[PDB]
Amino acid sequence: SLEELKKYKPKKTARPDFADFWKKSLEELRQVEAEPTLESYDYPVKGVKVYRLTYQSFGHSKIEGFYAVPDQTGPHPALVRFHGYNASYDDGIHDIVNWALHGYATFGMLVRGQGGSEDTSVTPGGHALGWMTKGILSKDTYYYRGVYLDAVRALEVIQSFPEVDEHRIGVIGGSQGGALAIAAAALSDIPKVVVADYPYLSNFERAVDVALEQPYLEINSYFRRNSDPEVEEKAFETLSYFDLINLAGWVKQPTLMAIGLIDQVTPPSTVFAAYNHLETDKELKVYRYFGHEFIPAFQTEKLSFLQKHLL
Amino acid sequence: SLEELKKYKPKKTARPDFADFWKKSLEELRQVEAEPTLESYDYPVKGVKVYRLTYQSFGHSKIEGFYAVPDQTGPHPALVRFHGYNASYDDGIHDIVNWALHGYATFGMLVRGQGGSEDTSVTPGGHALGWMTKGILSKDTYYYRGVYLDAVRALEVIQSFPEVDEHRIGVIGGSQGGALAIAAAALSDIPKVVVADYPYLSNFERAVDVALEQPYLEINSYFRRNSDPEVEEKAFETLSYFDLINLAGWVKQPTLMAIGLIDQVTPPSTVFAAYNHLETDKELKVYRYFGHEFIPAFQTEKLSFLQKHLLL
Amino acid sequence: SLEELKKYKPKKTARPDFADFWKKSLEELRQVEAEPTLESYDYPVKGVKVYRLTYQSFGHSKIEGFYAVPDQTGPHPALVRFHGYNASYDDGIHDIVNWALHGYATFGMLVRGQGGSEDTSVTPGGHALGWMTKGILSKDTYYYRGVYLDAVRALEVIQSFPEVDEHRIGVIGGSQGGALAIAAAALSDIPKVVVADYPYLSNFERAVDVALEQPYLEINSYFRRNSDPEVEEKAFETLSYFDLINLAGWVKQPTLMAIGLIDQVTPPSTVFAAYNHLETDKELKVYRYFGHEFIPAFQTEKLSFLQKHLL
Amino acid sequence: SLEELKKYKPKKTARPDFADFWKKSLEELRQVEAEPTLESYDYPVKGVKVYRLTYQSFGHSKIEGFYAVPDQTGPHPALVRFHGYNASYDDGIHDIVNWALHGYATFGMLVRGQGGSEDTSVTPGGHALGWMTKGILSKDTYYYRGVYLDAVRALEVIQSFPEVDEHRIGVIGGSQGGALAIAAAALSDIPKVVVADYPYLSNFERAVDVALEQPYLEINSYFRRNSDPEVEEKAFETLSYFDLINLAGWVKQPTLMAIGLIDQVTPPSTVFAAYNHLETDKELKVYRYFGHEFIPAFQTEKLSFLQKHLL
Amino acid sequence: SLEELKKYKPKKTARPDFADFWKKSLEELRQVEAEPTLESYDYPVKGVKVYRLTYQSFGHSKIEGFYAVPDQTGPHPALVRFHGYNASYDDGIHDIVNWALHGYATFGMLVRGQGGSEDTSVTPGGHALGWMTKGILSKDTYYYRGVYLDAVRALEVIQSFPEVDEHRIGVIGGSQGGALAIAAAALSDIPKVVVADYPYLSNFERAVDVALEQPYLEINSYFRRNSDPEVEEKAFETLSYFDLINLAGWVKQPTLMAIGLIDQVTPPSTVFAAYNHLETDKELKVYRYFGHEFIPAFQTEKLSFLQKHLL
Amino acid sequence: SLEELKKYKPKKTARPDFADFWKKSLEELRQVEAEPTLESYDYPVKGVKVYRLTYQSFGHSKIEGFYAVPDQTGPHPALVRFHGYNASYDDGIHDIVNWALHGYATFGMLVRGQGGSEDTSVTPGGHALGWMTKGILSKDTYYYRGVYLDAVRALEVIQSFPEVDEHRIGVIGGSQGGALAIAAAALSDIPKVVVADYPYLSNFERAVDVALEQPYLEINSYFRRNSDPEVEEKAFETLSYFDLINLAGWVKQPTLMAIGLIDQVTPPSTVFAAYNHLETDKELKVYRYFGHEFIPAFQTEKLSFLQKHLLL
Repeated sequence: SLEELKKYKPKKTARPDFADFWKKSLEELRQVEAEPTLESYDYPVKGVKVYRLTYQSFGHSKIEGFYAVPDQTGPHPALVRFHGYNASYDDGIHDIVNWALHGYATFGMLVRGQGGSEDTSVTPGGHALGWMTKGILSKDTYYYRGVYLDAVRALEVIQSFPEVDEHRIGVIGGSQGGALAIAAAALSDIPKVVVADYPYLSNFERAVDVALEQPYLEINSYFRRNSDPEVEEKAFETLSYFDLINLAGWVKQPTLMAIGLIDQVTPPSTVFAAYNHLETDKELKVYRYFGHEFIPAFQTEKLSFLQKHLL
Repeated sequence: SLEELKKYKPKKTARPDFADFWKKSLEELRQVEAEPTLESYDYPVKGVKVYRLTYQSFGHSKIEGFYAVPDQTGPHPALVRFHGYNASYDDGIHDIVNWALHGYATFGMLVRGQGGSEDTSVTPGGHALGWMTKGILSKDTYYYRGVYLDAVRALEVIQSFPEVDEHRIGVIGGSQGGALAIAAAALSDIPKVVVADYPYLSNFERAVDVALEQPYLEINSYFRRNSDPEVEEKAFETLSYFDLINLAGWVKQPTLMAIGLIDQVTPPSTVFAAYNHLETDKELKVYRYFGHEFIPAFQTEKLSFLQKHLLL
Repeated sequence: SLEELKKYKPKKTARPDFADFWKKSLEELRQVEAEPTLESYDYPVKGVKVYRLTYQSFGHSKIEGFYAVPDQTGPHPALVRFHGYNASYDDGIHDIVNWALHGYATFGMLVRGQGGSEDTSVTPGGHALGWMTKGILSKDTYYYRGVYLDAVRALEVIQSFPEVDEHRIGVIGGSQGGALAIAAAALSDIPKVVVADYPYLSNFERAVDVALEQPYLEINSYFRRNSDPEVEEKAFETLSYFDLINLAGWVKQPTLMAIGLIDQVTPPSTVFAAYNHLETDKELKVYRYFGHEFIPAFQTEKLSFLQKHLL
Repeated sequence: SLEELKKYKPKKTARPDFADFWKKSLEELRQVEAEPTLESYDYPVKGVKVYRLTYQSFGHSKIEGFYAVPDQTGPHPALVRFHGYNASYDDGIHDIVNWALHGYATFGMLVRGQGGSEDTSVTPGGHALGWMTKGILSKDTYYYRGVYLDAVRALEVIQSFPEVDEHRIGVIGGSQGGALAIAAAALSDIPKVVVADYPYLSNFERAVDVALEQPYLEINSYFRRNSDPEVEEKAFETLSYFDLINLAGWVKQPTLMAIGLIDQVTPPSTVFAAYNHLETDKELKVYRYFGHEFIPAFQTEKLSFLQKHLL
Repeated sequence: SLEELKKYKPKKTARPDFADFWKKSLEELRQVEAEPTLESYDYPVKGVKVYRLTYQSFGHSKIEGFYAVPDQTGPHPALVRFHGYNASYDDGIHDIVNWALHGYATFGMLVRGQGGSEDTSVTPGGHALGWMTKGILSKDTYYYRGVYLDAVRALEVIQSFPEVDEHRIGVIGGSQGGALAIAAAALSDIPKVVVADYPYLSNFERAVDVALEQPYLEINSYFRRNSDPEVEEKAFETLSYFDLINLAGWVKQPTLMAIGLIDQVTPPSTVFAAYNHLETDKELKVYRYFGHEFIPAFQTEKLSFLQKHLL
Repeated sequence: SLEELKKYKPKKTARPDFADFWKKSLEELRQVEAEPTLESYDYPVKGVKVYRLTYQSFGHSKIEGFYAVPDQTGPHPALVRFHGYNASYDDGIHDIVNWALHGYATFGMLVRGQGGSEDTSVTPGGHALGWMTKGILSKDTYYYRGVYLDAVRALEVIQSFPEVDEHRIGVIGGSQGGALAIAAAALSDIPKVVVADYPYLSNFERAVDVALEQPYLEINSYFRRNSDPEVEEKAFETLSYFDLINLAGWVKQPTLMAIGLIDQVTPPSTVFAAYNHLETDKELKVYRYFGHEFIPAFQTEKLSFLQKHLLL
């Protein structure tokens, strides 16, 4: 039942050069000067100053997002917030401001291409409607390579802000956001804490047999349009470099996760898989009656978690 | 009412610099050497030789697709076939081969990003899931700018083939394919004939109000994510440069169209709009009981049309 | 079509005893002591104290909800927030706390029988699944009679709080919440300002013909079960006593509204009807591409509106 | 599948005070004077007289329903018919008349609050849309407490009629009706026979995990709105007092049941559970190709059963 | 809109040989000997005898159906009941008995091919899934030709029964049944009265444009498979011979009809068309909130209608 | 589940008189004179002549379909193509012509009542909407009896054509077509090869429990209307005479099959069952990401298969 799920630890797909690909990709990122930029932005709020933050990342694409700071003498604890797949509305400015009102200097990084950042990477060949399969035929060209690296830089940028306490930076997000939170934490020692609501991009090879809704199906859709058995092999190969089950091993920050047992977008199994590959101070909140949706009960859970580690 | 539809002809949205934009765009295309590449490809068919065709286009992107030729001494009539939005399966090789079996040296151009070509253009900023709104904030960066230009070059490349009779080249496609067929014909004098099934990318400002299905709704979806009123204005502005109702005026080739009266993807009105802006030897086949789908009746219609004009 | 909607103003359905019914109801409510009850409640937030607020209302029903106050020297501006139909999750505590973080001592009243309050009123006879048609055969027994009165008292309770500035109280809500916001403002002079998102319970006689989704259809559903032509007559009769188009006339507070042109739950026409019956400093924000859902662009709209009038 | 269903008999959930609760409840019912009322009702039929029957029950609620009697000298066998959840159309008068035409003095009790009767019980707090979770936080306040008691009284009233043969009274119903039929038989010795189609309100703790359709889902829906873990425990606690698997033990009348193997409203397992807890002259008609719908085959089955035992 | 519907009366499509076709068809029917067959059948009811009735009709096909007679010295009024399209379950026996219990010697004719009679007519060529388009390319071969004639014979057979009062025979049915009821009445003087619930087979040329649900869509479906435009014309040509709007002119019996304004199977317009083409003593009961379904209110309506005219 | 599926081989349901029934049925077919008729038909294609073929079959019913022949000196390899359940649009003329363009003299038999042949068989009693349950109460009256026999005759007719090489006739089809292909091959030695995509009419007793889509459900639907337990008994009895799992044993021809693992119309299990009852040179192509739809990958598979065996 859910007993078999608590025990599920798929086999990892990481390839021999897993660490070298990421070490090499971090070295390309280091190659690009951040050139951070700040610009005050007016919003109807009291006790919080809002800014437009800009910096340069992998491939020289310009990343953007709103940066809200508690209107009070710092230094402050900080949060880098990551939005969901194709679910960024008005740059999620309202959520960002609210986080700042909670006492966190928080930056909502917009995911290149979807949110309002720039994706500089060429599109090698055809792919299914969406971002999931863009550059899927090579880990060098894969969409999430750039985005993952953008997350790391996000942390590098804010960490340098005088108002930010570099030792009290948290990384949070839901679905796609949760995956970026984990990936970032796995690739960077900057974040002190991790909060992922039902994380995405996890256990691709199973998520494909079990998901009943977009956008894990984009992969299936891609394979329907490209039947080449070699294509499928290469695709799953490049996907393993970004799969949470392979990155979870590198996370040593205390991390809190959530999952709804009727979630059809991000199937419970895929989330448990990720969780069971974490070997760090961790916890998984399980909600029997919720799917891929805002879970009230968990909200208050992560507020405590964050307060107890960052405030 | 078929009556109301038959008389529907919306005011053009073409901006004052419409012609200049395309002249400048064509000049950027001319800037890139095609340097075409051919490579024999094995396929279980007799009487037809299949190839992988490659060439360079706008932004120096490698454009590809299968090229099937009747295995008989030419020169042959030629077809450049354009596939539907997100509807290219295995490069539509089977359809291409079949066209060749009909006596046409035919090339199925893969649309950069979706089919199997290479889209070299940067992604300026955010956009809705899909290609519809990529680079939507400027006609210079818009997704279909590159693709339109790829279509023109496709014609330029195959037209230079010794086995191809440059005087007997047709351009065909359905939905997105039909739009590319028309656009290509509008921007190039190479094609002698045009065949468009329920054409896409037409009458954007109405499509967004009548479409009950994807993906004219990616535009709507894009506006939901970007509420700025200035964004909507700019978006529709850049869209007018690619809208069939503005390009139809340039088509002088004999062109045949189809439309199903229950089509919810590519609404009848948007297709009539395009048709009513054509000022050329034209015809619109109307099918009361069909939607956005293969229309058997029209298939035989376009076979005759093509045979009469290209197999003359 | 926006043009037809802009000019749409249906004839009022208010019966001749409309005013008397409400005077006599507001009077039965005066009959009940409020007997408020405050109780601190722990919540992972800084700068805000959270309470459980209790009070007695019409019928001797005990109404409840969370009350969050800015943890800073009063007095503060106040908001009474009303939740949507069957859409109260965990008493919407997270939203309430967030409002307090914005500088508003805000109370989220739970709708009797729906959200967490007590509905003391008998159920006269059969009715369709839901609250819409409960006690529908008489304006004395109708479900929303009690709830409307609960809203008025809500204002009466918080207004008496020493930390609350009685002359800076706002009333807000979406859908059902928006209707309660308007109704409350119409029946009470306490609220200084009104914000309603796609308001509900408006223009019943048309809603039943244009609604393609629940719950306006509960009325239709009720008539299918009770074919008696008299029943329909009586039903629409009692409904007119609660219809926004009949109450809008009494609203003298500056009020801000929103409506999405593809809203199928709360049809644009029904909302315009309400708006066009307001005779006060008013504004209607129209969103072409939105339905019955959170509208980001409007959230910032009401923040300004509230800030300029209450802060 | 059928094999495992036949042998499915979940452990009872009846709490230690199960019997006391019902003894006390029956005592409260006895406290209220029946004072039943009859009123002739014209209906286009021959060989039958139709009446409107009224009486008082738990909480002082006036329960009603059409009462049709064979227009022939008595005494007659009698049936107390119970309608389905939210499925009472025009008081199901046509079905009632038809039963009378079959030779049964039959009364169609309308379920208080939904069918066409009065529910006098207060609504303690919030609950999910529907009746399922009304007063769910206490067995004293739970919705079906009153309704169950109404069923018992129904039998007490029609049993006192001179035209009714008290020794030949049957209790029948489908879904919700079937549950009331069984519950009534379990709480009263009046009924000689029981016939229930795919009975409802059975094996709650499993129903909530297998139901793919309303309304066993109102419970799930209720928990989504009230995440408190205590709430769920209390809810299932109060539900056990009304669960058929706990009441079936008291049924000593010959009883006939039906179940369709593709029923998604009232899952086969939940019905088998009830059946396997009956310890009397029981029979279970199983229909492989039917769901939650009128089963023609079973219709003729129960006609024989009733004719055999009552005519 | 009820306004527009009330006045809707499309031009007849009857071809010039309309009358001749039916005269010739009736002649062919007369050519076949009824050789009726009655066989007692056991059913759990009292006061009613049930039989299996058999007779021969057009094309030498054996038509069947249950025949229930009031177990009391006749002669009795009689009803020939026609079932819905693909909606005959167990020969619809339970309803035939219930009609007998109302004092009517009633026969439920099973429609050939669907119900349980025998369709002897060859299938000329391809057609869409269903009966709608079987033999559609010629009025001689069309499916409903045989069925219509079966209905006429049904009346001829039962009328000859000694227990049946030939002067008091009614014809009733819903949807397909209603169409057969009307058609039968139009082609035979035997029936004294007609009751059709939302009749089918009417205004084919519009039905195909307004129907949002089966089975009028079978025609559309047939044209998708056979694009030949001459084919659509021949089809509509043969259909006119069976269209109610063309037969309604021959009905001189008092007839009662019903229609639900949200009916999507049998669109209101098509039903109004039929009723506006009736020049007999007619009446149309209109139900705003009902679709293609059992309408309680109308049930009692037709009971009175039948009782007044037949009892 | 591929491992469980690969080993799935349900016990045959063939009744003791299985062989006799088919021997007797074939005898009745032989009783009817072919009397085949040919009629040139116009179609916009070069290198192919199209005809409308007519002949008489079981019950003296007229069976028909288009017959396309490569416009050249034969003899040619031949294909009998069978269409899907209720899925014959315009007699599938375009597909037939395309097959001819591939070098095959191919005949698309229209299934009686569906595509365009005549079903002379009486309808014994009631049945569920559709053809599935027509005459279901007896194997003598069952719908597919006639159709199966029509398939055999189809082979007998085309085989007699001078332009057809009787030694190189293939039988192909998808879903219902695949079942007819297999059935035909099982009842006739004429066909040299068999290609069936997601075959239908297979493992009825399980299909009715796993099918989430029409039309295996017509059977379920039929039982809902006829609750008599003796009806279900008789129904499954008559169905066993036409179930592929019982016929597969007779197929000697090399046969190629396909199945998509997410097929809900024709469940994988039912198809594996059929495949595992084949005792011949066989192969099953399995596609993980496809359902009951055109599978581009398998298309090219069967082209090779057919080319190797028929075009040598």
